[PDB]
Amino acid sequence: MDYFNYQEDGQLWAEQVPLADLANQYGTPLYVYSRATLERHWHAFDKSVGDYPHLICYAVKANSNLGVLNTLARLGSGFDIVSVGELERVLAAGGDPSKVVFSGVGKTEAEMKRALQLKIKCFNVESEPELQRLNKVAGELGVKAPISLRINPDVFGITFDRAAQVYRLAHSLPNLDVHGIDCHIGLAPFIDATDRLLALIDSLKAEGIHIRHLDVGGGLGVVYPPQPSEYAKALLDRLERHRDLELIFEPGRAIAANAGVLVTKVEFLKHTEHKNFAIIDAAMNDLIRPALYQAWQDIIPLRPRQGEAQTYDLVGPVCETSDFLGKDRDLVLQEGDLLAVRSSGAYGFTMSSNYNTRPRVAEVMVDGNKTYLVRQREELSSLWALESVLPE
Amino acid sequence: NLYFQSNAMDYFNYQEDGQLWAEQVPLADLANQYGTPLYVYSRATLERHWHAFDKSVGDYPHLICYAVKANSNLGVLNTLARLGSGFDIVSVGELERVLAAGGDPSKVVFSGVGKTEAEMKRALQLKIKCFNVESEPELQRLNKVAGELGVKAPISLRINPDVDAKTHPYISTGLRDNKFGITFDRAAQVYRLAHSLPNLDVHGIDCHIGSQLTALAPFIDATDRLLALIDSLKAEGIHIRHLDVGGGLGVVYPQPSEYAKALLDRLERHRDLELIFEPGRAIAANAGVLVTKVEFLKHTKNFAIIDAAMNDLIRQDIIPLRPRQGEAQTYDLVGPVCETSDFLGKDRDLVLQEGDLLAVRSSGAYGFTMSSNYNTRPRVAEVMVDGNKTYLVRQREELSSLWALESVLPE
Ligand SMILES: [Cl-]
Repeated sequence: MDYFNYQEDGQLWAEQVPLADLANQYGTPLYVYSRATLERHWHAFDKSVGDYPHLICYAVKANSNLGVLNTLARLGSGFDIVSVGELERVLAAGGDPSKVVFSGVGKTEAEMKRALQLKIKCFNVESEPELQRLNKVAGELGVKAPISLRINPDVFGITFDRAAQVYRLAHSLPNLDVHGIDCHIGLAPFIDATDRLLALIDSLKAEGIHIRHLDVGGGLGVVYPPQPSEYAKALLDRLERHRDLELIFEPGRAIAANAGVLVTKVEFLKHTEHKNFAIIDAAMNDLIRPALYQAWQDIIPLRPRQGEAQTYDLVGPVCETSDFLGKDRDLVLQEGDLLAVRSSGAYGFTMSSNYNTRPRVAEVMVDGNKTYLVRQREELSSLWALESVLPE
Repeated sequence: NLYFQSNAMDYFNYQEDGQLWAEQVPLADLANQYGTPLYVYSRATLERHWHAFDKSVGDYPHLICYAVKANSNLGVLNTLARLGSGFDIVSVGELERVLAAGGDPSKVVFSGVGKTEAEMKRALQLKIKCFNVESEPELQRLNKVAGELGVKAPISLRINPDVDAKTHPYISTGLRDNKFGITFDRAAQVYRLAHSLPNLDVHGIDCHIGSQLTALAPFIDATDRLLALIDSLKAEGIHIRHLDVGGGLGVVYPQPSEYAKALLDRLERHRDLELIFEPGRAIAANAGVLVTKVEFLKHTKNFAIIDAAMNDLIRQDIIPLRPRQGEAQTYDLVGPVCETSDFLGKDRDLVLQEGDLLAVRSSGAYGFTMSSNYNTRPRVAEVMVDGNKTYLVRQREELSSLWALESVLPE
């Protein structure tokens, strides 16, 4: 599943690099990514589709570190971006703009212009007012903007019953070209919505509105010669006759989640009448998923100890009730022990802040037995370098 | 203008021209000059609330230690330092902010359950007022660092309040098993340990007596027991000079809460304990608004897609800078992030047109302090108004700086 495994010496390694070595060299907390894990997951997705025309558009928001993006860009990956910042990251990482699709409900005129100038693949439009703005901007630039409409399955996009009308509007707007349909179908409803979607592509085709690609979003869906999920399998089988509809997938978490761990150190162990607490050095500003959402992430020792385990809540170092990484974890701990939080490669560093004026941590990439720093730990004083006191 | 408008909470109010003003500066002008989204703070609002709190205790020896984490902008901190405020910090970064803002380190208390040796060393070097120690292992670490520097660390122990288990079993169980502090029954023992260590110097007790939702009677008995402990420790040679009661014991708008008054009635007999309060939201919350622009009005349910996202404000009344005449419609205000949790308000009645500017009230605390770059979005500008003057207190981040510390794979 991934390359974070214990080796013969009894400790946890990332590929061929001991995690403890990285903690020593770069300090804690620390995000560590595995190049091989990212590549193995991307290829599983890329190859599961078969010869069917497709494009994997990695969801940049999941993990947008330049090293991570560069890894995927070298494989020829596409990218799904939600801002001009993400588009600039893709370009800095060597990504191909012709393989970029731009999503998001609040795209600005400035963002649309930069994307049009870079000639991205498609704008995934979520509303009629957005469609109007993209038409205005493309006209001002004297170009034609490639679009897809985000549609919602019949049960945040446009409803199925207004889809035809909004597509006809896009078709009548002078500065837009209709290219795709975006439907985040990711089991009975999935299939039912897929048919209604294909029927819509056909009816539009009769009207001279030609959809060339279908974007099915993320939340899929590789079964491991890796095969697609029953969901994807159900779709591919219905697309033999329906061609040459290029299929676009937007995996994020599926590629990046298990490719990263957060290494943290146990500062203090505290005991109450019925509970035990391990105070760790990673806080809500470093990894917010458990606090914000109700995410359960496996927490394991870099060097497991023998003996009777005690049940601990793992809590951060500041002063918040939601400052914790895990609850009710049976572990054998001593102060100073290092832990790894699995599944921290997605929605980990991307959501990190400077809350409590804490510098963001370093991000490191392993590649066999080599280690590359891909994001330096922030220098403390840089946190307020843009600020000013009152002159009074 | 004798009829200059105000409200009980802040200086963000409408005037003769039909628009929302921040003190004597139109919010619309600031949005025009600095862009949106924008955090706008009111100097007079911060001062009003800090003074209301400072005056509530009257003549009794005290220190207000503002909770820096609520809003640690240098301009905000400087406003308070100018009034002689103290500060409660939870990291070395917050300590450095206070120093850069002109604050007095001898009025700084350092809280937090996971202070590092490095943080303790710097805090000791700057001679802060006191370390609010949350566990025995932390007490040992501070003794170690103080021992290495050959100095005496000033300490206060965070002691859970002595709730009576017979009358408040659930609260008692909750307190005793929480991650914060040391249980009341262990207080004397851990104080004796601190007393035995020559590189520690016992100065206080940190007991957040009003933080448990409790009636006046139980609060008072619990307070009496805390005071009796202080006395028993004193007779035993361990001299506590200050009591830090934490946050929440606010003011009723301008006299103190009945809780605050009961406490004061007991402290005023001896008057040998300096009282420390740690307000944060109570000082900063209403001193700020987040100004945001409506991008699109999407109708299905109605959605006003605004330019402020979860990365800007993750936590509130939402009002127009320039109210329109018409029949208000109901909207959910949602940001641009591709997340279901990316919203600022649900079901709000407003008369809107695309491009309109809105102000999100009560955004001065836990607003910018929690802002991130999620979706590679630069953090916004922070401006402070002072009468008719405008001060830029945090520049908007330049987009390319977001990945300046990063690198690609070797070639
Ligand atoms: Cl303890």
